[PDB]
Amino acid sequence: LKPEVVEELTRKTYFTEKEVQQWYKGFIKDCPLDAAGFQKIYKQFFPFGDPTKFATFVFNVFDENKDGRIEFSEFIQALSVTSRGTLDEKLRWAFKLYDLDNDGYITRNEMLDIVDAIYQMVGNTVELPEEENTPEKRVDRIFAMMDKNADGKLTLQEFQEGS
Amino acid sequence: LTRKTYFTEKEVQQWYKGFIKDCPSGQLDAAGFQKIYKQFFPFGDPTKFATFVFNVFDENKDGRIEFSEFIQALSVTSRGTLDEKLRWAFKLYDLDNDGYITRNEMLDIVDAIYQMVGNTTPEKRVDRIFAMMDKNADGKLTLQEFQEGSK
Ligand SMILES: [Ca+2]
Ligand SMILES: [Ca+2]
Ligand SMILES: [Ca+2]
Ligand SMILES: [Ca+2]
Ligand SMILES: [Ca+2]
Ligand SMILES: [Ca+2]
Repeated sequence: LKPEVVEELTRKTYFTEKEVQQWYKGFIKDCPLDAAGFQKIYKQFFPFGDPTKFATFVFNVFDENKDGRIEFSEFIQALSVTSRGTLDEKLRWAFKLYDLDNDGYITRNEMLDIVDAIYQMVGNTVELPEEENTPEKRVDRIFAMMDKNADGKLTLQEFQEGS
Repeated sequence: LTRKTYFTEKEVQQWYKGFIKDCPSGQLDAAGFQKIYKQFFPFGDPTKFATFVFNVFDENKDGRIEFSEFIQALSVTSRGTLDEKLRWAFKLYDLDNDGYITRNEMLDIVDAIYQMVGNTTPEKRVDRIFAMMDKNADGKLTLQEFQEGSK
């Protein structure tokens, strides 16, 4: 399966032509997916807190062409940046998660929406440790630091340098 | 025939329907469990935490998740009492299954959580909660110390 797609998903991911095949072999086999399916599979296999919120945010970054499904092209490239990507690409990858409305800015409420979604999964359970502060207070501390010009919005540059 | 779980036998029918809908082979192994965690945390490396969680699901430790282990795990974690939820979590921390949670084991859990999201310290954090829960200061955590310490 997969012919000259492998060559293409090699130049865009820096995975080898041996790794792209195994990830496809594993993609259609194993466990699996639309938004509903990914959301419920996240609830089943990650039984700590409520992964409902974060599952939605993650799915939307996965589904780049916004068709309601995660094709192999989107999955292998998303996996690429976090595992093989440069620091710049990784911070830009994190930026898309926070930038909910995709306008090139991170607002205080946008960052709060992400932090709180993560907080509900591992930060607020009685089973897993963490945190020490609150998504309310953590975002205020980090926003005050990164927002150099204090305009209430975070650019990619402010986000990158702050990190 | 598992009336032994907080599910009705009307709910059990539906969960098997969903099980064979997910993994039709009836056996999701470590590799399959590992890659979906890659999906659940595409901002780091969920490898460590995926392994730990998988070991708690797979109760008989054969490297596979049968329906029996899957249906019992969902029960305790989603509908179980606080003690039962804390007891199920205890197995996660207790890596070597000796009935204790040691300092490095909990550190192994926290950093595993730290590694999966670490882009968007574990040392100072573990010292804080371990000192709190370990009442007799023997360097080990019992289920009782863990349960009371969490509440
Ligand atoms: Ca898509
Ligand atoms: Ca925005
Ligand atoms: Ca700004
Ligand atoms: Ca098993
Ligand atoms: Ca132990
Ligand atoms: Ca003790």
